[PDB]
Amino acid sequence: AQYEDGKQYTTLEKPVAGAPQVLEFFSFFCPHCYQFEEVLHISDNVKKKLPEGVKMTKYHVNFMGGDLGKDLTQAWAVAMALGVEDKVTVPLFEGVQKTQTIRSASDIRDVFINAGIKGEEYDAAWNSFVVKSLVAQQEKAAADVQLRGVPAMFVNGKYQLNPQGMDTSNMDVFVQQYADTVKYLSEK
Repeated sequence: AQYEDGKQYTTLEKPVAGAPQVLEFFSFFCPHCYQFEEVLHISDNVKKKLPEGVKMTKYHVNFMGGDLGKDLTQAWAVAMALGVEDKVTVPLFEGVQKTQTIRSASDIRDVFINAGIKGEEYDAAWNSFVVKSLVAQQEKAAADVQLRGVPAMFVNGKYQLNPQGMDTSNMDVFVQQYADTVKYLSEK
């Protein structure tokens, strides 16, 4: 076939019931994730090729960056609760990997403040039980697929994108192949 299990994707031996339609996992410590966001804009290009009403979910993971990794998963939960993902994603990536100005939870907070989220509003969210459940959700979903690597994308809790098996001489061709694969898996 043109799309083969084990080539542009792999199949989970243990499919995940009730999983989000399109589920992406990343870490702000993850170098290919930085590329996926800043240079390739994967999420957005998948969205553009997805059908009628497909929700896209993106979660942060704990297994990179020790104590700051966990802070970042809580911060992403805040970002999700407040709906400010598109305002903090880039400065968090650059703060962790480019300028290396993020070294504590307080530095993460500074990113939100400078993006215009208010102190009170950040601190209340940070401490809210709604953000706690949201952190739980991120951990659960990663745990449901035994995730030991990022970036990762899962479709309908049954298929996992395999970018290693796609062409990388051309960045744009890579992204389109990636997105076309998500759409193929979507209609599977």
